[PDB]
Amino acid sequence: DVNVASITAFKSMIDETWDKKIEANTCISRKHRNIIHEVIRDFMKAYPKMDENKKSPLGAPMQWLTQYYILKNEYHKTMLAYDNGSLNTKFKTLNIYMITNVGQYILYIVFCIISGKNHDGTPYIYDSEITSNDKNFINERIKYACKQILHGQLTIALRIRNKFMFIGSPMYLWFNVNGSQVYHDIYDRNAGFHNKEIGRLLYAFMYYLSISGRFLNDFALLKFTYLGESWTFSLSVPEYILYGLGYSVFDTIEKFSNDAILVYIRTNNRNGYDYVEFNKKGIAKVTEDKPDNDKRIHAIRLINDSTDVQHIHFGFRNMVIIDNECANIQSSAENATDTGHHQDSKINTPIP
Repeated sequence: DVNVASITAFKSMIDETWDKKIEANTCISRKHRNIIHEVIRDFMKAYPKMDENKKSPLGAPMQWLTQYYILKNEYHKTMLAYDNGSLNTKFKTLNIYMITNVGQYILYIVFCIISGKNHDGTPYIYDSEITSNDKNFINERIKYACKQILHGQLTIALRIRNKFMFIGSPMYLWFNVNGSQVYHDIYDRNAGFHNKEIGRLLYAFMYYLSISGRFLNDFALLKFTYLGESWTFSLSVPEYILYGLGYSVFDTIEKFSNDAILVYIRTNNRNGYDYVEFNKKGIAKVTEDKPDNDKRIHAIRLINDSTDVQHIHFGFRNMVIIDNECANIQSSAENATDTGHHQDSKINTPIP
């Protein structure tokens, strides 16, 4: 299953943005984020499982991490061959240190991910490591890969002095990864990344994952699954988390309580957002049409009464959804606001 639509859309995005200089507030638009999100998800879907004769006994998702699988992934092959190979040729000119333009940033980060390559050129996992039963060894390699996607983007942000460019590390790259360790490994060692005008969506993504681990066990209130990769939540779930991890509100969503959730799915005609509400335990299935890339949203406001006041702002309207006006994107409790609801319509391990 090769979704060529996302390939075509990706190529056109790169054409539009190739020569667009990254400035202080520059961010990736809703449309472009949604294209990026589709590309990573469509890459995964094209070769979604390991082969029985070349399988990790740990259950590490080597189909998305190794050349053995990626080189036979038909989405990867079609993407790298598209338009006479033009995107692959562009990609090979790039590295972290020279990137200055939006389309260079997007192409480099994305093509590294869907090629299974670290920024230093090494594969995330070597083919000879696929079958390893050494959990600590494999865990360390995946943690490195996950961190370097984010660290490389922070290095770019600090050099250019940019606030809002952001592509996440997809969920499969968090195999046994401790989000508090990722956060502290990076932030404890570079004071420049703390500047409030630098790397704010990267910060928001990592900060949330530093306080809310992937598997919350009995504290989990929600669970998402895509192609066997699951994640749990007990707070509101900002769009920067769902976009960053590669999850969709059209994925398998399970509720473990009867708290209300508001699942935001699309922009409307009133400078607002449309959402579906769910309350009961079990599967929460959005049956509305999938919006186009220009309009699609992925965000959840969780409503309960035991959420700590220090965490309530993750569900605030203008933080839980990424503003399409780059300069006004919210990224922490200092700037999160919960105003504007009259424009919206109802359609119907770290532990917090």
